[PDB]
Amino acid sequence: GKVKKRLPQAKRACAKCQKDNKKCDDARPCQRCIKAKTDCIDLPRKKRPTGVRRGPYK
DNA sequence: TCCTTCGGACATTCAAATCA
DNA sequence: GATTTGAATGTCCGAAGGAT
Ligand SMILES: [Zn+2]
Ligand SMILES: [Zn+2]
Repeated sequence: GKVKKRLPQAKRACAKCQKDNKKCDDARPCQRCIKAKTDCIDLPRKKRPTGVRRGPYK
């Protein structure tokens, strides 16, 4: 029954953290961009459209 | 040793589907 | 209308190999 627990996620990951698959944080610039001395950039998330059927549930 | 890369486990998003 | 479902979507651990 290995379902490991994680610490709270960053609310949103900046572009560099998304690309690196590394942990972001909630301040801007994030810690990883502070360390790299690079610009910390937020990108838009995909928004689910309405009208897409799923089929019956259980 | 530090840094970069990344497969896939852990977690979130939210309209559809279902309930009441 | 209110609550539940669950695939799409998002986050980032931990391992491997490269860089310094
Ligand atoms: Zn970040
Ligand atoms: Zn950043």
